[PDB]
Amino acid sequence: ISIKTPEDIEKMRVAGRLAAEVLEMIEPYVKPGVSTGELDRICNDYIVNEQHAVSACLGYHGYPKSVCISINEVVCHGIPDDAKLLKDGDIVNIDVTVIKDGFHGDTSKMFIVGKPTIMGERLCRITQESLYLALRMVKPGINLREIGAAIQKFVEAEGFSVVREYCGHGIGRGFHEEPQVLHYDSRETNVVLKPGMTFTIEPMVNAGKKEIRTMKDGWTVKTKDRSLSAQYEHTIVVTDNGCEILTLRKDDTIPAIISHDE
Ligand SMILES: COC(=O)CNC(=O)[C@H](C)NC(=O)[C@@H](O)[C@H](N)c1ccc(C(F)(F)F)cc1
Ligand SMILES: [Co+2]
Ligand SMILES: [Co+2]
Ligand code: NA
Repeated sequence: ISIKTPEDIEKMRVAGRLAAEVLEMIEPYVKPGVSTGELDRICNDYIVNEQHAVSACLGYHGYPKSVCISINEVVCHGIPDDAKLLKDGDIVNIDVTVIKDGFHGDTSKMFIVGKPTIMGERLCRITQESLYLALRMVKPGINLREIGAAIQKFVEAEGFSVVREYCGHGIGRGFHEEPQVLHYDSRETNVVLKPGMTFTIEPMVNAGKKEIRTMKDGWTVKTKDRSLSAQYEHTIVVTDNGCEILTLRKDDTIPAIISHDE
């Protein structure tokens, strides 16, 4: 597994901040009646013309848009569409990845449009809380297995399920690098964290059953039972005594630097 230098890590601070700032920028546009196609153009224009960066998703394995915008029962990889309008009660993930100065920053959050439904709000909250509990566990010497097991235990106790596919991932000069960061317990996982590892945690949580389905368009992933699904993602670096969140936003309610030292 690659170990980032202080120079590499500073570049990941910059890229992570940019990816966060896309999400802070787009918020006032996420309203009933807006199209997801429009949101994607606003994001790409900002990334290119203001941040002077590029979207990692655009063209990636042929993907036609710059961000992924996933609504309701869509689990991930929702394709921005000029005809797809947001409406009251929708839960919406926007997942951003930018490359700046050769390094990637990858982050997503949920937006609830108009008046929340109670179940949508709870699903989003439990999903963020599962990410936060995982972030609290990251420090050198901990095994990724312990973190995946903990996300799953927490989510399942709420009556929700964890998507097994699409895991978190190492990240740096490459969009996806070792390790795989599973959001569930597996005997295969034996990665003892070391300072300078950079990776994402990005749990997808379904209100219903865990199983998923890819649509005929070749991209869009939905819950098999058409239950709601939510995701949040941060890029982090492991430090000598904990971690540092590289994609933190003003609306996050966890500190950027988490220290396990007395
Ligand atoms: C088996 O299919 C896969 O795992 C393809 N990879 C992913 O979906 C990975 C896990 N997704 C991520 O890392 C996301 O956080 C990331 N922002 C992203 C989102 C979409 C894509 C896509 F490939 F669809 F363009 C690639 C990467
Ligand atoms: Co992402
Ligand atoms: Co990712
Ligand atoms: Na969803």
